[PDB]
This record gives sequence, C-alpha cells and structure tokens, in this order.
Amino acid sequence: LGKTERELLAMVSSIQINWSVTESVFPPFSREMFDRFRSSPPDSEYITRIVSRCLINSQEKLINSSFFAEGNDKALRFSKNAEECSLAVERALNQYRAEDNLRDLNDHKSTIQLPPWLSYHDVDGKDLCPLQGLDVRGDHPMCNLWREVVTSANLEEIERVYIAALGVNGKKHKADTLVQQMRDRSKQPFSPDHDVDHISEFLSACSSDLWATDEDLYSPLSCDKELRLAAQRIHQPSLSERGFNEIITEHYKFMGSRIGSWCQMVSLIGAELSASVKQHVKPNYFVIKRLLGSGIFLLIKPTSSKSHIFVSFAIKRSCWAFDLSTSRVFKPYIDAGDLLVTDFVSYKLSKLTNLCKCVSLMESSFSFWAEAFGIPSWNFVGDLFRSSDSAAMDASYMGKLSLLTLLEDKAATEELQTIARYIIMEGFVSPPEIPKPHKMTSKFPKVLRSELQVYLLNCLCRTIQRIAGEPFILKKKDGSISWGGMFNPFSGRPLLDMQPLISCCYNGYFKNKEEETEPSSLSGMYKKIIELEHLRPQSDAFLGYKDPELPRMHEFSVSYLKEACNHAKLVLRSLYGQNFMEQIDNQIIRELSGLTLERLATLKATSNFNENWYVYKDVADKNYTRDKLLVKMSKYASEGKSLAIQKFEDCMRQIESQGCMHICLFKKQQHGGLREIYVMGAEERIVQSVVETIARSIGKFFASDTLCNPPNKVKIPETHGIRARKQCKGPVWTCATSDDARKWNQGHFVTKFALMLCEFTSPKWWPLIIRGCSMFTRKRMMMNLNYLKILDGHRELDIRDDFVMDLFKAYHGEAEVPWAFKGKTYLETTTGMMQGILHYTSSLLHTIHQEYIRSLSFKIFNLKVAPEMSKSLVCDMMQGSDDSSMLISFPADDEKVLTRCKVAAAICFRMKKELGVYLAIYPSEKSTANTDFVMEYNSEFYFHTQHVRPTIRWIAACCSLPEVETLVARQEEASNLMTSVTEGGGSFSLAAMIQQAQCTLHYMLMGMGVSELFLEYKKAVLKWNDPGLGFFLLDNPYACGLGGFRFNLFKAITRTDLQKLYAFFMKETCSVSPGGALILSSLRDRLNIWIELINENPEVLYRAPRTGPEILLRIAEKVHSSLLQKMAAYSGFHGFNDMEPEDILFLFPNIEELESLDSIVYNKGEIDIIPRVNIRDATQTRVTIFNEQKTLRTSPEKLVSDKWFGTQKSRIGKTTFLAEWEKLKKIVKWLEDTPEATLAHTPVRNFFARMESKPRTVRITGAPKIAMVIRDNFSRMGHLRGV
Repeated sequence: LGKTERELLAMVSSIQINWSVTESVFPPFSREMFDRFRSSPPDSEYITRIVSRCLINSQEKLINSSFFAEGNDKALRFSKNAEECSLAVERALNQYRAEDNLRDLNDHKSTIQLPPWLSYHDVDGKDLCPLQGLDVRGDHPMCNLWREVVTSANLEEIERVYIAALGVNGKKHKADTLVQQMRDRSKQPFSPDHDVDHISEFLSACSSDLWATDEDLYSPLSCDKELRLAAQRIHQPSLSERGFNEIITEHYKFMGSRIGSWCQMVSLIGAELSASVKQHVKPNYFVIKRLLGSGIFLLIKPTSSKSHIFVSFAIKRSCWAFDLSTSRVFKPYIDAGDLLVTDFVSYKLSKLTNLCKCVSLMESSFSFWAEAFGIPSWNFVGDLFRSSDSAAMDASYMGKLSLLTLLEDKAATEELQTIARYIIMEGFVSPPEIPKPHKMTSKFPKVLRSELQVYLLNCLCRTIQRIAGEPFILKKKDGSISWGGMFNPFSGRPLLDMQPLISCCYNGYFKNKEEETEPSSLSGMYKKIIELEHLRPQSDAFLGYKDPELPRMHEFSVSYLKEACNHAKLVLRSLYGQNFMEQIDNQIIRELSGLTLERLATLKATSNFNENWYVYKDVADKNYTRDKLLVKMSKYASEGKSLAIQKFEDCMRQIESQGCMHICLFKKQQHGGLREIYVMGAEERIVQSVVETIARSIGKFFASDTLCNPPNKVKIPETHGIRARKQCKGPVWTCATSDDARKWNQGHFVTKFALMLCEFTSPKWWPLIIRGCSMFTRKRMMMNLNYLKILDGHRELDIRDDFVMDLFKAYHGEAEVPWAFKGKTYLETTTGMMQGILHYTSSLLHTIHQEYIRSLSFKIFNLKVAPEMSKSLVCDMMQGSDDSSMLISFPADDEKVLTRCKVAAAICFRMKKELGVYLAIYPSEKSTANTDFVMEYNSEFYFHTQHVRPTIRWIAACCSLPEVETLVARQEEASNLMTSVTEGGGSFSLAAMIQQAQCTLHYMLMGMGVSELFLEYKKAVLKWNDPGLGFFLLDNPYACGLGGFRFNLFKAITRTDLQKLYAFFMKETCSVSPGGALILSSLRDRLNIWIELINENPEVLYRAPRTGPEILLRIAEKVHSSLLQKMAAYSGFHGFNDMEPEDILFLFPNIEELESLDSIVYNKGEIDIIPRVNIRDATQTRVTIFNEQKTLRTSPEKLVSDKWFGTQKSRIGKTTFLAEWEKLKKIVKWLEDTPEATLAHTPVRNFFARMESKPRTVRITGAPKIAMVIRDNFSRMGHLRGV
C-alpha cells in the first residue's frame, strides 16, 4: 500500500460518529435503528406471508383484468374490453366538457399566426422607397393605420432602424394598453368537440402544389451557390467540374419550392424580429421595416411588458403572387387594394429562436420523414410532387404535422404527442393478458389550449379505441417473426416497418438545448416537490423500525430489505468467491484514492444559498448569482488538500451547524428532457460525491446493473438469444416486460439507503455513510426571486391552481403547511431525491430488488408448472436509475407447456410490480407487461432480431447555435452533432442533407439575406476559403458524419491554398483550436492562486496530482484550454510557402486512418445504388481506428511517460519497449529521449503533451471493414455498387 493508501486509511479511522448531534438535528436516525437492523435477522414468516398475499393478489388481478371469470371466448372478452375503453374515453371527454367558460365551437383561432403569402422579388436593399406612391383603400382600422403610414412615407417623415413616429389615428388600436389586453382575451379553454375539420383537410389532402419549383418565387437565401460549389470541389473535384452533386441539387430544388420560399420568408421574419428587439430606442414610437429585396413590410412595437412583441405584416399587391394555402390554419389577412395586411400578432421572446431556425429544421424533418418511408433522401421532393403511393402521403402528412407543432411550440402539444408511444406500445401484449391502452387516459392535459391539441386528442382517442378493439396480430414461421395490423397513431394509415412507427412515437422530442430560465408558468416544478410531502406518516414506526403489513407511501419493510441484502450477499459469494468483502474494500479504497479535488473542479454550477437569503424582505434588490465549482474548489485546494475525501469531515460539520440542505432550483426552457436542475452547495457536493462514489464502487460488481456497466446494457439482450438456444437446446420462446417507476424521485425515504449501504461495507465506513445520508432528512430549496416578487404583489385570485393558492396563503401566514413558511424564501422538505442527485444508490437498490425477484421467479416457475424447468430456462435483468426490464426464455416444443410457461411468466411480471411496493418502488402506468419478443430500455426497442432507436430525437438537436466562442468552435460542434445523429441510426445521405441545413443556417448567421454587405463578404471569403473566416466545409457526402471535422480540415489542407496560410504560422491573433486548426476568429483574476512551472515539471501533466499547487496548475490550464478590416489586414500575408508533411503530422497524429478512409471516399462521382429486398439482421461492427499495428502496442502517452519517468505501466518487454520507442522516434522526428532536448528541438509543454491524441473508437449498426460499413449504411433503401 502506497503512502496515500495508509494516510487515507488513518484519516478515515480518525473520522468518528457523534450520535447525539445526529439524533437531535435529524429525527428519524438513531443508534437503535442501525443496531437492531444489524442484529435482528429478518422475519421469515412475515416474508412468506407477504409473498403469498402478493401471489393471491397477482392471480386475482390477472383474472379480473383479462375477463377469464366465465371462461368466455376471445370475441366476448375483447368486446368487454372495448366497452370498458369506450366508457373510460367518454368519461375523460365528459370531464373535459364539464368545464365552464368554454371557447365557442366556431370561434376559429389560427394555429399558425402568419400570412400564407408567396411573392416575387423586388428592388434590393432595406430602404422604404417602394412604399411611396401606393393608393391603399379600405376602411378597416389596420387599413387606415397603413394609409397613415404610407402618407407619412410619401411625406418622408420617417426617422432613422427606421422610426415612423406617427401621430393622430395612432390610437384606437395602440393605446399603449389595448393590444396587451386583446391577446390576453385568449384564455378561454377549447372544447373537445370544437370544429377542427380544416386541420384535417390541410394535413391529409392532395397537396401537390407545395412541391412545384418554378415561377421564380422570392428566395433570399439562395445567394451562396459559389461557396457550396467550392466546398464540393474539395472532395469531388471531377464531378464539381460538371456542377453540383445530387445532394446540393435537391437542396437548392427545395429552396426553390413553394414551401421552401415560405420557410425562408418566415426565417427572415424571425431574424428581423430578433434583431429589432435588441434596439430599445423608441421613446413611444412605432418601428417600420422592410425585408431585403421584397415587398414585405413589418410594423413593429415592443410594449412596456418587455416579454411580448407586436407585429403587423403587409405586402404589396403587385408583388404578391399567390397564397400557399387557403385553409383557416394560417392567419387570415385583410384586403386593402394596393396592399394586403393582417391584424396585430403578439409573440413571446422565446419563440423567435424557433422562428429563425424554421427553414433548416423543416428541411431536416422533411428529408428524414421521406427517408423513413423508403423514398431516397437525395431524391424525394420530386417524388413528393408525384404522390402515387401511401408512403408519399404519409411523409407529407408527417412533415405538415411537424410544421404545425413547431410553429405552435407549446409544451402540452409535445406531451400529447409523446403519449402516443405508450398508447401504441400496448398493442404487443400477448395472451393471457390483454392490451389496456385506455389506462393512459389519466395522463391527458388538464386543459386544452389550441385547436391542434383538440385534433391530436381526437386522433389519440380514435387510436386508443382501435387498439383496444383489436391488438396487433403475430405471425411466426421458420424463425421469421412478424406483426400485422399496425397503423400510424395519427394518420391511421397502415404501417409495415417498425422504424417509422417508433419515429412517430418519439416525434415530440425537438431538443433545442436552451440553457436559460423560464419564469412564466413554472409552478408545476414546485408542485412536483410537494405532492408527496404532505403524505409523510405522522409516525416513523414504518420508516425502518417495524414491518408494515399494508405499506403506505414512503414506507418499507425492514425484514424484506435485510432478506434481499442476504440474498445479494449469497449471489456475490457464489460469483466472486468467499473473499468478496475484501475485494469490495480494495475497490472502494482505490476509488477514493483517485477522487481528487480536480475531477470535481468542473464548471457546472453552485448555490451561494446561506442563512442570509432566508428572509425575502432582507434581500429584495440584490440579484442572486450562481457560482462555479471552480472558485470554491480552488480555494479549498489552496489550503493544501489533495483528495476530495480530505475536506469531508470539516465540511460536514458546517452542514451540521446549518442542519439542512441549501439547494437551489433551475428550470431550463428547452422543450424536452432534463428541464429540472437542482444546483447544490459545495459542502453538499463533496459529501454527495463521496456517497455516490462508494455507491458506484459497491454496485459495479453486479453484472445486471446497466448504470455501472454501460457495456452490459448492449451486451445482455444480444447474447440473450444465444444463451437461450444453448440452454434450452432447441426452439425457444421469449417473454419480456419493460417497467418504469412512479414518482421515483420524491417517493423514497433516505434511511433505507444508509442501512443497505452499511450492510455492504466494513465498519470503518459506517460513520462515513450514516452521517452522509442523514443530511438528506431536511432540505431547503430556494425559489426564483422574480417568482416571489410577483407573488408578493399579486393579492388574491391569483390563479385557479390550488398549489399557488396554498403557497400564497402560507407566505402571508394566512395558512400553515409543513412545506413553506411565512415570509421565508424556501421550501422545506423531509423526503425526496432531487432528480438524480443520489443516482447510483438508487440503482443499487433496484439491482438488489431485481436479483431477489429473479430468484422468486425461478421458484414460481418451479412451483406452478413443473419442478425441473429451472434447469432449462433463462431469466435476465436490466436496471438503471428507474427504468427496468425483465427477460424470460423457455423451450417452445410442447404447446401445453408453452401455454403454462406464458401464464407463469405473466404471473411473475405482475409479481415484480406488486412486490416492488414493499421497498417503495411504485410501478407506473407507463409499464408494459407480457409482450412477446418485444423489449424497451432507454427508448431502445428490440423487436425480436431488429434493434431500433428513435433517430428523430437527434434530428432537431443537430440544428442549433450554442456555445458561440469562435466560428471554428461552432463548426466542430456541428460536426459533433453530426456524429451524434449518424451513430443514432441515421443513414449517411440523411446526414448529408442535415449538413446542408446546417450550412444554410450557419451562412445566414453571418447575415446572408440580412445585410447587403454580405455580398461583399462572399467576394472575399471565397478567395481564401478559410473556416477561420466562417467558410463552411461540406464533408464528402458518401461518408458525412464519420470522418468529421478532422477529415474536413485534412482534406482542405491537402490541396487547397489554405495550407499556404498554415505554413505561414510554421515559419486579433489567437491560438490553436482543439481540433488542431490555427484559427483567427473575429475570472482569472479571482483565481489568483504557470507555463514555466509546468515546463519545469512536465510530470504534472502525466500523472494524477498529489499536492495543492499542481492541482492549481491543472485547473489553470483547464481554464485556458470586423471582416472587411480583417481581409484588408491579410493583404500582408504574401509569404511564399510550400507543402510540408511534418506539419501535417504535427497537426494530425492519425493520418493513417484519414488516408485509409480517403482511399475509398475520394472522388466517387455520381451515385448508383442497388435496392435491397425485405429486411435483414442488424449487426454491430467496429469501423475506425480499430487497428493496433499503426496505433502501436499501447498509447503514445504511455510510452512517452514510461520513457521519461519510468512509470512501468506499459507492461511490455524491455526490447519491445526500445523498439516501440524507436519506431515512435522515426514517427516523431523532434521526439528525443529527454524532455529538455525534445522541447528545444520541436518547433508550450501542454501543446506538445496533448498532441498525442489516440482518437475515440466508433461502432456502427450495419444491415447486411470500412468499405462494408460505407456501402451498407449510406442509405436504407439499398446498398452501394462497386465498393
């Protein structure tokens, strides 16, 4: 044992338990609890009683649910089920109808609040000259308003960013208060029986005009043809001579389409509004603007609300060509003669982000949906024009639905869309169970806000009725498992491919990754913390003292927990032998040894919440600020502490002085997952880090735990079939179920975690554990200060939500609740887990529960059917945080045995859910039971052999503009998103289309279509084609998303003039990019506690730190990890430079893999693809940098550190080590046997420390060697030829 080990052990022994303070501050913890728990063995009789009761309950529930009482035929049972489903649906609909002040059935509100106009080009520029000389007619208030506007323009009274500053007749629509009242009059809920016929008409209809690309429509975003041509020339110089390839050709064709023109128009509207809102220059005036080179005019007003912007659109009659569609879906307009005008429209500041990215998102969505149904991605628009099959209609329908939901961008619509997943997954339930889709009826939104929601609800109701009437039919022959009767949840048309169906289910995920707040309507978050707290038992007798007979919320059985612990210990003894305890001890010691201050010292966030912020009145003006972990961790390390454990004890003492958690909350405004964030203090962070480290250490030993063994997640299902065939020794039958927990986060008490953790650890860790858990028994959560500011001055009748009423009454002292206090600024809670702050421990608890239920399932099969079947059946677990899955496989030779097996498997599936209660594992309605050859886990679906994923989840994510910083940073993160989507199961051609979308978005970001000056910029950037100036690099279409930004840069430098610039740096100014690019683009004071110091001791960069100052150096290096003017400045770079392979080697250490890919993907010309036949098995494959001959015996870093410092971690022969060193030396010319000579000779230490890259490993899912992957994964409709 090293010095670190012995000193850590000595310190840990120095930590001691203080029972008095813990008992006093934290009620439910006591010496007697743990003493009795460790001493008393579990009550076998009680366990047997509860197991028998669960068996009886499961049998009764199965009999009653499936209507086996009379032994009726399938027909009558299904009729009864349909009757029940209809009754439930009618109940929900009537409950909706019971509301008052319902919106009238005919009061149509357009889902899209924009005109359907489509027009030609006009005079360029942003000037308002075209307004002059227009004779507008009409009498509508907007007609008169725009008449005044044109009169002022003719009189040239418009100021300058043009400001109208109109006078009389400016009121009666703008009284500074009218409009904000008007759009406030849209609070009436929508009836379920509202007329929504026009939505259905628009969605599914003979809509072919949408895809006719002619007439020279307005298209401001088609001015970058030369740039795309140059980009294509990089990879396909021969083809580029002829012209654009297929992908760019169809991209520009889609630009030229009617929908393309409209999408570009709306995107320009979004960008213009986003620019306008930043001005805030009008005293009390209006601001008028004109779109670039078009007859579109926007009359804009921001109000005193500072959260809504009011717009009025106008178009010249002479320029207006026609309308995209005459349906009510779009905002109706008013004729005024020379002009067509619409009414004022209010927009929230959040939607503008969606508006700007409309065109790219829609190109992506349409391409993906066309690809999913079999239409080639690179040739779809024409196919959409000649709609001749159900596939084309379905694709168009889904694209239009994406349009509607994106333009509506309301969360409730997204949840309604996502519910379809669980609605339709019910159709795979095999006998003896029957599908119960109607059980999701309780998940509908409380209120209806839009016509689109009504239409979606009606579609969902029809789908539920249809599914409950008749499940999907199975078809088995010669190992060719298949299903029949599937249909789209929304359109209702038949389907035959799993992938489009799953994509339909997951359509509600359009992650845009907005890392900001969301003040409006966040009470639900707070509500989500309270709903269970009031249900806490008044007595703690069932929180770890005794065993409840009928468990309630938050209660659990001590004896069952101890029995599960004993069973898990027995399993571990069987697996790892008798000395498993000491192995665990060594593992945890090793894990804590490597738990340094540095690894926690990441940006993330921290809460400065102390007692100073308890009273709202004291702090009303000071703005709360979230500190970074960096400063606090650095301050702690400056004291001279190396390991994060070192500062545990003292830190907890501070917490013990506080006696409560000091958590703060954060709501992300992104429309998807991980909205909840529980930011938490430094001392809490260190303690929780220790606890989670030990939890993960203990849990790693269990194979079935996916969290601790991510490889096992993909390993287990694939090997399941092979193991089943080996064991059963013949044809097999598989049953399965996927389950999700109900109120997992706020349903758990904390004592059980401490108990079970102590059962698996030696006594010396006990004080570390019981203390570290007790701090969760009382937690105070801050709220948003603006929320309280609003609440204080809101008086009564705030909102109909009872939670807000209760909070208001408690804050003013009118009412008393245990989760709030008068005049305070926090919610106090005794239970909870704060959304994954205690993550590994929960997984361990789930793991042990599943091991016990596995044993019980073995017993049940042995009992109910035949004694000896345990020797010839397979059972498999999968668990994570809260999602779980159960797999069972048995021989399928005898029909009677097969039926008995199915009955027993259903019984065991119900057993798991029923018994989960005793450990406070509450099953959710989302769980699906007894589905044959169907399995779900983390949204990954396993339809027998096929393994499918919801690729759409990553589509919308690929289109975003976060992280700003440098342009090259933006491009490389775009490449990262491309890698993410392609590894998600998409085809390469679809990836190329997404890259085109990203290209157009990125180019319009610099102002393409916004400012005339962009035309000058194009003139310059073309000459130098440097990404540092914003030039976008299109990857080779055949292998886009695989080679990545490194491939793009390598190809660029290989032949283009760009290399001449890089050699200029080898012989405004900024440093190199992480990708290696010498870019140019266009806190530290607080960390007062270095390059020369690192140079003096490079070993710091090559080993884990053991002292303070080195930790400071490591965090320090972690911290430091105009356009016309700039092109004018570049005129001085006339230095004559040439090629140099050594510079390429320095920039790219992995040249061999890059050229290997190049040898296949370079200059492939046109595309010829042979269509495939039916479906094939999905096979995992290793693709890139798999070889080790060129990648050396071990990593270059290991060899360098062994040579310079003798770390002897290479574990190779001495002569082998010398040979490896010599071959590296001939690889690396400037590498020397000493750090000093190497530093002097090479053309600081950090820059040459990380140049050893060793890129990551990539795996792909082929559908039957890099050539194989590229030929079989370019497109899903076929495979390449000649490769």
